[PDB]
Amino acid sequence: QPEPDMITIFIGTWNMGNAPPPKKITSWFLSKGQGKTRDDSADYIPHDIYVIGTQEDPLSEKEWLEILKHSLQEITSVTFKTVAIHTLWNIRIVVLAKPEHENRISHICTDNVKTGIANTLGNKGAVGVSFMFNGTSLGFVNSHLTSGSEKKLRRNQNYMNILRFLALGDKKLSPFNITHRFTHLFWFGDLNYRVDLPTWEAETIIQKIKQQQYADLLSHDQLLTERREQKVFLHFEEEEITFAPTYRFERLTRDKYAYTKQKATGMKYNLPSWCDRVLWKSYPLVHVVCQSYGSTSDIMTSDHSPVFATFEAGVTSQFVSKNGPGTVDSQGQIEFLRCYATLKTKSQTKFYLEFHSSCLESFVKSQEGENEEGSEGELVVKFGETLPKLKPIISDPEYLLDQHILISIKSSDSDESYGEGCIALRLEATETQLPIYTPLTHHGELTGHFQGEIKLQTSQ
Ligand SMILES: CN[C@@H](C)c1ccc(F)cc1
Ligand SMILES: CN[C@@H](C)c1ccc(F)cc1
Repeated sequence: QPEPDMITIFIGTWNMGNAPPPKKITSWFLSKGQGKTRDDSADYIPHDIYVIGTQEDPLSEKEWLEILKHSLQEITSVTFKTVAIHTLWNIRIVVLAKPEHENRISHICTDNVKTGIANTLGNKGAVGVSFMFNGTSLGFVNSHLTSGSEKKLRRNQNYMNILRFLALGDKKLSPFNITHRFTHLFWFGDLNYRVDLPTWEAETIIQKIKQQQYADLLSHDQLLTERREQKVFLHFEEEEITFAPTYRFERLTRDKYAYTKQKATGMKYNLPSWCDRVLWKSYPLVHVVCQSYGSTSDIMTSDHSPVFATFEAGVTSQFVSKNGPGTVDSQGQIEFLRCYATLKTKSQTKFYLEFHSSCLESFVKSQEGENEEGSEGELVVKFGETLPKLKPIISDPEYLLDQHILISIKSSDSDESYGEGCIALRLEATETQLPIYTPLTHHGELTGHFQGEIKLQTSQ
């Protein structure tokens, strides 16, 4: 029975509004309703992995697991295995997989982050799960960010705290946060970004939604505008939104947006908004295609509608050769020519590089680079031809061309990372000098760039 080179992943996000769900929620798992929906001809085809994020979830883990499993069983006639479940307050993540994947899934991690201080610590934050699927690392984050139209900066701060402190994936990847630890990272939840239009325009917005004319609303969506200005979710992708705003509905219908200020809202307006979102980030030149992104129309227990997204994702096999794992393959090497880092830092320490990859026995430390002043005020760290030759565990090109090298640039003085990035080994040619590039981030903010040339030798 051959190992897969693709899997499909279902991502669901639903703020349940502290109410139990209705008896049928199958439309969510089938990607049916509004937006980019799944073809009817696929209804019996199970996804390989289902990841369910809830917020304001009033159910026990047991109660929710029973509803989810019985839902998937009805759709697919498959009894799904529970990979992981993790809850922080009323924020929950469930990962379910087809039973045939049980012995493909390992290194299962869960964590949570509580956002805010004092006043603002006690119900917002994130949960996450990571695991390996054969040779591919998968991470999943469900976050409930700060509410309120005038708190987009707080949401952006919540995002930075979550990606700094959520402890998922391979702990040996010590310089890297969750935005570099996974082949594929999915980040979803009630992110709570709003449509920033005046309160007086509420009925105009409702009109626009009834016409299915979303363009003038999306141009004021705080998550789209913050992402454009590089304030949040740098280097993440989101599928185009073609469904109505998922918040705030009167319960038991979808015919009415409840936007007016009430004692129950803290006298805040809730203009119709796309609070409920799915984003992703995959390593360079790995296959990932969004195949659905939408909301259900028939689940009306909450003031939010459920959101679904599905993805095709490239995966690789757990490779063994006569040499690696447990030794190098002298027939393989990775060389770096004319490399330099450009950093936004005002500091003057020496810097060195660390190379981390599951194609190496352990990470590799470079010598210090030579600092020069760039012509526009920047720090340029030149490595020239001085970077070590990397010795992969397996030289087979069917393995090596599917790998990635994570790069951290670190201060000699403090050993703290100033910048992290990733290079694909999916090259146009082997034994050939080719340009490489990655942006560098730290705490998920742009800090610089790394560029140069690579030369990859495989056994072929
Ligand atoms: C051995 N660990 C259990 C939790 C497990 C369950 C499902 C799966 F796909 C992989 C592992
Ligand atoms: C990450 N891709 C960039 C081009 C982008 C930024 C904001 C946005 F709303 C859509 C795309």
